[PDB]
Amino acid sequence: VGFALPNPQENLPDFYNDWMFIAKHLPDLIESGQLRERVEKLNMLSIDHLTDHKSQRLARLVLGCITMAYVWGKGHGDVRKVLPRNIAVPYCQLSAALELPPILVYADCVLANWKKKDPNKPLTYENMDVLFSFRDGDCSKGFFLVSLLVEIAAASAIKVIPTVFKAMQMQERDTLLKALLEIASCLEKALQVFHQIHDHVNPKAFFSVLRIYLSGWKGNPQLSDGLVYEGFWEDPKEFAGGSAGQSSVFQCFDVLLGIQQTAGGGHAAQFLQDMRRYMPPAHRNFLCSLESNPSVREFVLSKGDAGLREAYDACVKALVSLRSYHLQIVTKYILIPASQGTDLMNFLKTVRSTTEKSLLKE
Ligand code: HEM
Ligand SMILES: Clc1cccc(-c2c[nH]cn2)c1
Ligand SMILES: Clc1cccc(-c2c[nH]cn2)c1
Ligand SMILES: Clc1cccc(-c2c[nH]cn2)c1
Ligand SMILES: Clc1cccc(-c2c[nH]cn2)c1
Repeated sequence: VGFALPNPQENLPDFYNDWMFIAKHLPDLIESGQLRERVEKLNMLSIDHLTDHKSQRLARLVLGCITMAYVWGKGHGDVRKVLPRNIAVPYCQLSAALELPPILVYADCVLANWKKKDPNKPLTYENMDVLFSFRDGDCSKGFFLVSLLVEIAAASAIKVIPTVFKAMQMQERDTLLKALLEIASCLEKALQVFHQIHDHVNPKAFFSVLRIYLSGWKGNPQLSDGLVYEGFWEDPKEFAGGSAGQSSVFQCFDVLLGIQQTAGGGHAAQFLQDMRRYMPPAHRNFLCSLESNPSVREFVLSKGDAGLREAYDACVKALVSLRSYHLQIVTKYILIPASQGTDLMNFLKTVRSTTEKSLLKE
């Protein structure tokens, strides 16, 4: 599963039944309007009964989903600017322990938010489920699981990243070449999986229901100063909503290939750098370690080796195809439904253009 939390935990200790009940019933609790009441009446539950990483991750997912639902409600503008103490304090304490900002992140609602139906059959969409959804019909299963499946497909390449760096230091030309071609292959497979967005996510539902609950409170006019995590911090805090930008897997190929997505002070680089603060510390460390290694790009550029250049450009091109396909996705799932905005398209186009500018041959 690469950087997905392998076999996520589904159930918390019974001590947390009141949390788990709210998170399991978000669609009708939000629908009826009883969600904010059930949060406001929660006892303050200590996080000390969360005894292992898996349970903490489940608990962070549970509380993150509750928090998104509490802040946004039905998503029609009646927001809550203060997260009640009895959830904000354990959420922030747990988030501090996991080193993640106390907002729902990609690693919660994708990497930790899934199960196999049949434990004894492969990781296919058909054999999988999400643990939590926000609203009936929000297509959170399709959106989260397809993101997960694209991540798993790409994560197969992570197995090969050590090969790349050791082939470079041991000067193993053929090993470096087959490694780069295998990475390109995984990125190409990831693109095919990517097409399953159309199979399982309806554009209307995503844009008008799901997107609401992934929104954050950074630069957000509805929560202009952030969210007050009551009884934990006195002043409100701004945190970005969930993004696949927060997947180290989806940032690591740019780092690997010396595509400097995070270089400079432009907004695209700043965003992608910022999104690393929402990755699990191990994931963020993986990226930093790649950034410290010798440049694969420079290696390939210095060898006067057309096969090596070809293998490198196959990786770069597969990244370009993913981002071009993704731009089509964004057109269909955001731009079109929004006309029923351009800062967004310019971000993705900037990132794609940085990608294609790294091609060795035009
Ligand atoms: C309904 C389907 C999708 C929509 C509407 C969508 C939308 C967006 C948006 C609005 C952004 C800008 C940054 C942000 O706001 O988070 C973005 C960036 C990004 N998305 Fe998606 N996305 C979708 C599916 C996916 C999937 C399945 C993946 C995983 C392969 C993905 C990977 C990324 C990545 C890695 C970025 C960062 C920019 C980049 O690396 O090119 N997106 N997407
Ligand atoms: Cl609890 C927690 C976990 C991770 C990051 C932060 C944070 C960063 N900046 C302000 N708060 C807070
Ligand atoms: Cl308050 C708090 C708790 C845990 C981690 C951090 C953090 C990470 N980076 C900057 N601050 C902050
Ligand atoms: Cl939180 C979350 C979960 C799955 C995918 C995304 C995403 C895709 N593109 C931008 N964000 C965000
Ligand atoms: Cl599988 C994969 C690996 C790296 C980046 C992307 C991607 C998709 N859309 C924007 N970036 C997808």
